[PDB]
Parts: sequence; C-alpha cells; structure tokens
Amino acid sequence: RCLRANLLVLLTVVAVVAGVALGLGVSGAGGALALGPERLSAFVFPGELLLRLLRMIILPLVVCSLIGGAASLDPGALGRLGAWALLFFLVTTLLASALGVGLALALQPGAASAAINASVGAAGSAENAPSKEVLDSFLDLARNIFPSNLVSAAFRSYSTTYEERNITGTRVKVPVGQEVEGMNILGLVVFAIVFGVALRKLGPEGELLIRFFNSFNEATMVLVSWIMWYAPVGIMFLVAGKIVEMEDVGLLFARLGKYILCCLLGHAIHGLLVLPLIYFLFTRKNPYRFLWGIVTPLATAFGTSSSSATLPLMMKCVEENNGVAKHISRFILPIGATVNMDGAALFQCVAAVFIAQLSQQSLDFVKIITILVTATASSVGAAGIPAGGVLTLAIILEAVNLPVDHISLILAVDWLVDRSCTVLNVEGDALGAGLLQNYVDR
Amino acid sequence: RCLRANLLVLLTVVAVVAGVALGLGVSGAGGALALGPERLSAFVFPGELLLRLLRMIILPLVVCSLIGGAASLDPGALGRLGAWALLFFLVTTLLASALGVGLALALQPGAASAAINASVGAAGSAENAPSKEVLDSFLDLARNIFPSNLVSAAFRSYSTTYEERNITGTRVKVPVGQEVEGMNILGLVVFAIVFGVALRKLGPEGELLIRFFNSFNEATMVLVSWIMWYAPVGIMFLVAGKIVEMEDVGLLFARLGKYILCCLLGHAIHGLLVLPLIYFLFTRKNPYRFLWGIVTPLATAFGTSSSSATLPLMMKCVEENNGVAKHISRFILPIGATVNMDGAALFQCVAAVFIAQLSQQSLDFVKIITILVTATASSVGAAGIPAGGVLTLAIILEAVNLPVDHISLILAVDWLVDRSCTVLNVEGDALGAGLLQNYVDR
Amino acid sequence: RCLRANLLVLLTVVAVVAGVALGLGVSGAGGALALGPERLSAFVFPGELLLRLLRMIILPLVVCSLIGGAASLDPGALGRLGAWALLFFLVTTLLASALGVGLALALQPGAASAAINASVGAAGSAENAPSKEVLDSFLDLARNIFPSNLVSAAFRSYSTTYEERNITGTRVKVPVGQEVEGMNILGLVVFAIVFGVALRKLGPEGELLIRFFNSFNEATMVLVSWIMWYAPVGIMFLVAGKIVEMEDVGLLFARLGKYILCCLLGHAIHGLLVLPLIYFLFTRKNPYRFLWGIVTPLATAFGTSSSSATLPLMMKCVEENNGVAKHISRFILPIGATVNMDGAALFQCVAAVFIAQLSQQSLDFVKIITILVTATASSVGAAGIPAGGVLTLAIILEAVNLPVDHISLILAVDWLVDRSCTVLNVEGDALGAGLLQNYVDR
Repeated sequence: RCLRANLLVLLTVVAVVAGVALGLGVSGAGGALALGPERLSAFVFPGELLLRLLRMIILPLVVCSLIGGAASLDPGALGRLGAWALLFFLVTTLLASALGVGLALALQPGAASAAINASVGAAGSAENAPSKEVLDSFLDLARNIFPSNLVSAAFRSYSTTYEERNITGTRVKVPVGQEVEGMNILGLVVFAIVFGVALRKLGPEGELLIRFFNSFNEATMVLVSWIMWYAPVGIMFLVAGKIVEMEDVGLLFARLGKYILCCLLGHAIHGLLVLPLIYFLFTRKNPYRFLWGIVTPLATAFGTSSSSATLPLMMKCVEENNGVAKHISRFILPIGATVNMDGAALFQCVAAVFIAQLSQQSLDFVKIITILVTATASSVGAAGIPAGGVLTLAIILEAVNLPVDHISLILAVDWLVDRSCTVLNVEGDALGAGLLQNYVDR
Repeated sequence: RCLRANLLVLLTVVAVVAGVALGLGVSGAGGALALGPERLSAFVFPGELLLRLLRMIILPLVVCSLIGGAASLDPGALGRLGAWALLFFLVTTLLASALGVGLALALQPGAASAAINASVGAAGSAENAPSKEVLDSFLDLARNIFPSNLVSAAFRSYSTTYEERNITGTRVKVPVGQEVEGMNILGLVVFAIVFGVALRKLGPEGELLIRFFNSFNEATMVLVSWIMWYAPVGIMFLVAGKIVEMEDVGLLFARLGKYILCCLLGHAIHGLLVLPLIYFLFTRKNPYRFLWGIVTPLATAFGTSSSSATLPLMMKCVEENNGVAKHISRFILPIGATVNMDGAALFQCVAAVFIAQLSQQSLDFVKIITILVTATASSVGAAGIPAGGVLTLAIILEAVNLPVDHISLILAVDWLVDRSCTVLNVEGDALGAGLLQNYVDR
Repeated sequence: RCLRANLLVLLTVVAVVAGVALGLGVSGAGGALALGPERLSAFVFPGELLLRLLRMIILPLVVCSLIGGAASLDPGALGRLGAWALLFFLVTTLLASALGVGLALALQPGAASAAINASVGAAGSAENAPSKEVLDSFLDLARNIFPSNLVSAAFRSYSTTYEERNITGTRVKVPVGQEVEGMNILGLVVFAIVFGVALRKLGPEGELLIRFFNSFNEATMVLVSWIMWYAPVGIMFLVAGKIVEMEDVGLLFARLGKYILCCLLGHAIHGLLVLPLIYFLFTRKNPYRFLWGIVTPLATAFGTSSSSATLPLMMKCVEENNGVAKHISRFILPIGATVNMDGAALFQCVAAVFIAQLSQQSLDFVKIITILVTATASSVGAAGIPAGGVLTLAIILEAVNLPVDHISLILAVDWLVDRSCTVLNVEGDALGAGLLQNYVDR
C-alpha cells in the first residue's frame, strides 16, 4: 500500500518545504514588523509543543527500552554487541572529523573575505565565558555517568562552575559542583543497561519486571504514533519561525558560503557515501532503500535540531518499516543518541580548522590529530549537556590554544549546520543498528 | 449502622465549629499577644500537616486512577463521556459566572461605603505586579498541558516571567520561560488519560500494567482512609489558625458585607438550587441525599482552601458511600479538580463587577459577555498554578482595561470566599460524576 | 572458602591503610604544592564517584525494601517490632550520650592548653549563623516526615530559613519555608512503611506490587555487589584525598588530642563493650564474629562519612554473610540509618561538655539531663539534613545558652570523629537487626 505507507514522508517533506516558503514569504512581506513578538511566540509555539511532546517520552522510552533490550540477550553477547557498537561509533566519528579536515583544508573557507571581520560578531563578549577545562569536562562527563540521584538525573545534569575561593593570594579560579538543568540521559542509559543486565542475571524474579517495562515501552510507542502524526505541523511552524527569527535572503550565506557548503557536503558525503558504503560492505543490502525508510525522523531532526527529541520517532520507524530487530533497536539507538555525534565532530573540526585558517595558522600533522581525537571525545562530551550546541569548541581551542576571539561568528549560523548534524547523527545510529542486527543474525 | 456511618460527618462538622470557637476565643483573649509567632506556627502546624499528607497522594492517586479508569472503557465511549463532561463543566462555570453577574448587579455591593477607600489596602503596591498577558497565560496553559518532562511536572509548572531584553531602543518587556514550583496536575492528567487510552488499545501486554496501577491506587485509598480519620483535627486547627491570623470580630465583614454575602449566596444558590436541579432533571434522584453523602470532603474543602487537596477524600467518599461507579469516579473527578472551577469563575466575575461598580463603570452587554467568557476560561487558567488564588483577576482586567488600583482589597478577605469556592468546585465535580455515571448506565 | 570469603575484608582494610599511607606520603613529599587543585580534584574524584554510586541506589533500595519487608508480616507484629526497635535505638543513643558525659567529665579535655585559643578558628564568623530554633527544627522534622511531594522528597527536604518581615517595629526574624537540596529519606521511609502496611492490608491486589518491589530491590542488590567490588579503590583515594586536604602530621592532634581520644574511645566502648554485651545478654551469640561479618561496610562508613551511603553494602553484607532474616533486615536497617545515631549523640554531647569545660561551666545535673535528651532527639534531628554534620550542636547550645563563640574549632576536625560516628551508627543498626530477628524467631 504505497499511497498510505508513504503519506508521512510526503507530509513531512511538504511541511519542511511549506515551512521555508512560509517563513521566507513572511520575512519578505515584513516579517517581525508585521508580526510583533507576541505573534512570533504564537507562531513558533507549535514547534515548541512538538519538542515538549517529544522531550516528554524520551525518558520512559529510553529507560524501558534499554531495560527490555539489555535483558533480551545474555551478558556476553551484550558485551560483544556493545563493544562493536562503540567501536563503530568511534570509527564513524573519527572518519567524519577526518573528512571535515579534508574538505576544510581543500575548499579553503578561511580565505580573505567578508568573514575576516569579527568586531560585529564578537564585540568583546567572545572572550568572556566560563572557559571550562578539559579535565573538568571529562570529570563532569564521568559524574553524569553514575548519577548521584536517578530522579534528579531525569531532569538535571552535573555542571562544574568556577568560583574565586583563593583570596589568600594569587587569585585562581577553583571548581565547584552545582547541578543545573538538562536531563542526564547518559546516566539513565548506563543505569538502565546495568539494571537490565541485573534482571537477566536474575531469573523468574525479573520476568515480571521485564514484562512491566516492555508494556510501558509499547504504550510509549503508542504515544509516538500520534506525536508522529502531529509532527509535520510542528516542523513547518518551527522551520518557518526560525527563518523569520533572522533574515535569510542570503547575507549570512554570502558571508560564510564556503564554510556552510563544507559542513553540508561533509554531512552529505558522510551520510550518502561512507555509511552507505559500510552498510554495502558488511550486510550487502540497500542503504538508500533503508535511508528512504527513515526519512520522517531525519526531517524531524532537521526541524528540531535535537537528536534526543527525534529518537522516539526514529525507533518507531526503524522497528516498524525496516526489518530491524526489536531488541537490537532498543539497545543500540538510544546509545547512539548520546554517544554517536558524527556531524557534531565534523562541524566542530571544520569550525576549528576555519578559524585557524583565517589568521593563517599551520596545523601540520600533530594539531590535526589533536583536533581529531578531541573532536571524537567531544562527540560524547557535548552529549550530556543540551545547552552546549557549539559551546564545546571553546574548550578544544583552550586545549590547543587557538584564537577564540571570533567564536561568536558561528552563533549567528549555528542554527543551520546543527540541523544537518542531527540528521547525520540519527542516520549513523540507524545504520549501526542495521549493521549490528545483521551481525547478530549471522 | 447510622451511628458508625455518620461519625465522620459529626467529627468534621464539630471540628469546624470548634475551630471557629477556639480561634475566636483565642483572638478575644489576646490572640497573638498571648501566643507569639512560634506558638502560632505550632498552632497552625497540624493543618499544614494535613495539607502535606493530602498533597502527597494526589499525584499517585490522580495518575493511577486516570490510567485505570481511562482503560476501563473503549476510546469511543471515553471520548463521548469526556466531551459531555467538558460541556457540563463549561455550562456550569458559565452559569456560575452569569449568576454572579445577576447578584452583583442587583444587590449592589459597590455602593458608596467604607469600601470606597483603598489607600490602606493598596498603598501603591497594587499596580506593581508581573502583569501577565492573556496570550502568555494561554500559552503557559498549553505548555503545562503536554509537559516537557513528567518528573519535573510532578512538582513544577511552566510560568513565563518577563525580562527587559530590548535595550536597543523603546524598552519593552519580552517573555522568558522558567519552570517554577507547583505541580503540573493538568499535564499529568493529560498524560495519564493518553497513556490509559494507549493501554486499552494494547491488549494482553497492558493487563499487567493496568493491574499494577489499580493496585497502587487501591493502596493509596487505604492511605486516604487514615488521612480522613486524621482530617478533623487538622481542619479544627487550620480554621482556628487562620482566624487568629487576622481579627474577625466584624471589621472586614462590616467593610465588605454586601460583597461577601453575594459571593456566599452565589455559591449556595449554585450549590443548592442549580446543580441539584440539573441532577433532578437528568437522573431523577436525590441531590440533597447525595450532597449529605459527601459532607466530609466539602468541610475539608472549606478548611483547606485547595480543591486538589480534598480530592482523595472526595473520591473515597463518592466510591464508598454513594453508588457511583469506580471507573466513572476515577476518570471524572480528577478532571473536575483541574478544569471545573464554578466558584472561581463566580467570585472572579463578582470581583470584577464590584470593582467596576465602585467608580461607576457601565458594563452594559459586551463587557458582561467578555467577563463571562474570560472567567470561564480562567476557571482552568488558574488551575495550573496553585499560587494564583485570585491573581488571575488582574489579567482579566488587563484584557478589559478596568481599574486594578484596588485589587489588594480582596487579598485581606481572599481567605474566606475561596473556601466556599473550593466547596462548590468539588460539589460540581461530584454532581457531574453522578450524572455522567447514570448516562453511562442508561 | 576462607580465601575467597575474606578477600573483601582484606581489600578494604588494605585500601584504608594504603589510603593513609598514600596521603601522608603525598603531604610529606609536598602535597598540594606538587599536586595543584586540578590534580587534587582528580585525586579525590574516585571517592566522589563511589559516593555518587551509593547515593544513587539508596532511594530504590530503601523504598522497595521497606515496602517488601513491611508487607511480609502482619501490622500487629510490625508495630511491636517497630516499637521495640525504636526503644532499642533510643536506649542506645541515650546510653552513648551518657557515656560521652562520663568520659568527658573524667578525662577532662577542656583543661588549659593550646585549645584555649579560638581567635584563629572563629575570627568572628562563629556567631554569624542561621541560628535555627529548636521548635522550628522539630517542625521541619515533622514536615520532612509526611512530605508535601514524594518526587521532590526524593531529592529535597524542607528547611526553614528566616526573613526580616517585621519592618512595622521591633525587627524580629520570622520563619519562611523553602525546600532545599538533600533527600527526604525519613519521609520516604515513612511513606514506604505506610504503603507496605497498605499492601498487606490488601490481599490478592497487592501480591503483584510486592513482587514488583522485591524484584526491583533484588536488582538493586545486584548493583550493590559490583559497587562493593569497586568500593576499596574509592575508599583509598577518598581517605588519601581528605588527609592531603589538611596537613595531619599531628598539629591538630596535638591541639585536641584529649577530645579526639574521648570521642574515639567512646565510640569503641559503645561499639566493643555495650552493644556486644546487649547482644550477649539477649541472643546469647557471638557479637565479635557478627562484627567481623560486617567489616567492609564499617570501613566504608569510615571512608565515606555518610551512614546512608554505606547502607546498601551493609544490607547486602548482613543478609548474605550473617544469618539475618531478609524481611527483618529490610525493615530495620533503613530505619536505623535515619533515626539511630549513637555516635552522633555521643560526640555532640562530648562537644557540648568540652566547650562548657573550657571557661569552667558547672553542668551539675539538670544541664546534663538536658544535653542527654536534646542529643537523643538531635540524633534524628540531624538525620533529615545531610549538610548538618555538626551544625545541630549550635541549636542545642541556643537551647541551653552556652558559648557558641568557638564552635568553629571542631570544623577543622569534624572530618575525623564523624567517620567513627558513622561506623558506630551502622554498627548499632546491625546489632539491633540481629537482636530483633532473634526475638521474632523466639
């Protein structure tokens, strides 16, 4: 039944297209002048509603899915599967970063152009920042893993601020911990996997609890169906809202066209050559057919700019349309949503290269490898915090000591590349799910 | 067994009467002069303890009851039942507001009297307020519906503050969202109903989870029994505490007797003529007998001034004493506790009319209809926030542009009318439960 | 299998010993000068990780254990068991306080010595404090019992700050409530016991829910096993971190040797004569063998300085090694972890006596009894708040009006005596568990 099967793909594609058309027409016809902030808020609001609907069920879905999938196979197979999945994510993220190096060195976006100016973008506020240390970020990562409390971990995550408690002499900034908003999805993933291993290692005592969690998860898929049916409207109004929020006739595109073209082509080549080729090589099966099976979550990733938010739609689509195993999907896809950030590593690396390129820095081999490794680590380093969309580049440049004086340039256009990032991240997660499913089948 | 059956009614009535006697005697004998703030806190404390006990179980009770009642009948019958319930609540709230217009126009409480003065009540602090917009309030309502997170929704609710991020020119206050304390009982109700529909649409997978939620709820009724047995002591000390908190020899009654008489008679006529008449007309059965069946929750509503807090006692009383169906009670009464505010619409409307009446405003027909409609909407608009006992009148007067310069007059006596409001709200919820039960029986 | 059975005892003892050796060697070799704050944070961090791991599971473990143990015996037996347990805890805490009086009067630590000076310790900051009232502390205790919300009670606890809302005249500090961080473990214990009674009073409806909670708890024991296997590393680095945090060559020991010797000998005599003698007298069974069975939690108590944190390890050890009944352990040990603070009452009393002794106060009989009773009450009074490690002594001295001008002396060395306190508290809990188990056996 092609007409009924493909209707969602048609709606979300038409919704994105109508969103760009609506927002461009509104902006050309006056935009905010005709709108005002109150009508702007009401215009964006259905997008916010979609995010609120999707951020509601990621907690039940992730927790119950990991508990019900981790306890569907013995711990030895679980360990082999997880180790191979972590290796696949690490390899793809490293490859994406190297690919970004390759394009950014070649196309040369940091040539002399309008983007040389940074007074308007920075205006002195770029240097003023928390300036979080790399060791502190890794410690906050390892403390958001193994959370202090599970309930607070369902809406809070450790972040280490810095105080000036060194009044005795030579004032130096010293860390203090204070939980701040944002889910600890990584901590819940770890606790859920560990708990599922525990129930599998129990026997008749845990059958009840597995049945509980699987039923809870299936009810959450039942919610996901209806949120999917709503999702095109939210995508339309969210995309339209964000392009009325800043004029996009082509001024920033004319300013940073080479950079944005690198980031988008890097995401496309990573999305449309590499991971498809890996899927070819290993499972010998059609990646473009599989990719077509998952278009509504990819469009939702584009619309939402949040990999965790599109995950329920993605798990529903992958289990329903594509012939992916339920337990493999349950285990792999949430872990991919908090570890695997191929596009994030990509445009973080391309950003670092671009800002090094302007002012004519060297970046011969050692600095290249450092950016690769720290980008691969920051793929998960940014995962714990939702606020740090591109904030983690600053700590990389602190580690490698590059000019952070114009980091604010990308904040004007973080909202475009991060969408393709989210698309690529969920894409890599799904391709890994299919690949590992067919391993476990073999 | 009349002697054992009616003992609770006797205790709570005697507790309210002893509370007023105790507080009046303490106030006449010196009150705070003989008491001091520390003994005042210890005096009020058992009332606070009762509220803490009741605010503990509304979350488990509401969530599990809606999940266990929503999944006891098919979604078509659920939709018809819910639509008719929402219509009944809307009709009763609209009627209560119109009734308030009718009394407030006739008895004329805004005549020239001591209440003409407002310098002491306001003293310039009345104008200083958040001044929340109507669109912003509706958006916060629709964001507390569909919560961002369920766990935080179990003790937090979206409220839109306003900042001054328009330093570029013509400084205008712009909204910012920040979650603030207070349960999102509306959001949990919606999620629970939706989830119960999901489990009914599943089959054998959800039987386990329905049995879980029903058992959890029955255990919470078991707690409700003992909290009921404690409740008269808390009611006594809470009423006594609140009348020692302000002298009530008759000064404020002499100041605002016409207003308070309108609000109380409006609640009585709504409670003792209208909803009884509707129950007569539809089910042909004794409303005063039914009303006598539920007196302990009504007295608790009077004592607590919190419709959500008396709800567990109300559900226990309605399922146990009166012949109301378990599933109908479970579904209807929590929804009534967060949507149906007949008395709230009533005294909000009467307050608006009274303050319009002093200074001799017109309010011919169009303004009357606007106050009716915005009061019917603010019945649920105030439900999401516990802090806004009478705060939502300010946004109505902002919508219709009346003098808010003496809104602080009612804050001295918000504590009296709101009790009868809570009584009427829970009364309307129960009458709707009986009426809709007998529809579903037919 | 002695070699495999005793390996954990060997690891944790060797870990504590290696911790003191490592920290003393680091401090002598330069300490912070060679370390810096960043490496200091990384050095302490595995200890923080152990606390985070243990603070994660106390909520599931305590809640599910009480629900599964409270509903394993009828309410009459539960009431007799609980009343005898509360009496045993009260008797042991009172005895510990009296024992502290006996040593502190005799050994005389408040003699004229270096500890007479307090300018360096206090410097005027000792008097500046919240100065919480005794009535307010008891009210906050009774409000953390019977929490307003369960979810917030899983990471927040009521604390009454004080404002200056008396600008009318004679400015006096008036209480205001505001929830502050720290679990309401007492409130969850009460709700869980009450809920378990509810499920036992139900029949077939609650069997499902008991099976759920028991399975959840057994999975949490499965986590406890692995946290136990990690625990020696955390103990080593935590002890080493805390002794590098302050130089401990003997300066503070030379300053307060008599005081610390009293506190440690009081804990030892309470731990090694009294509770063993009570166990002798009642069950006629080997307390030192039993004490040897539980050494890893006692060492963890020493390392962590947190009675609630070592509780999962303690329950696992007591149910597994020693022949203690599952339901008795489940019921008694969490209650002991939030009520029974024998060592806390002890060193609070010894602290009060010591500061009275310097400046040569009388403390004849009545003041002695007041310190005994208020210490026995503050055993639980400090339990609700984790921050008040020794903060509750100030309210005692406010009650009895002693010099608080040098309370900051103990803050330099609160970190040593509180460890032996935690050891003694968990010890008394376990001895009570064995004693009451053998009563119920009889």
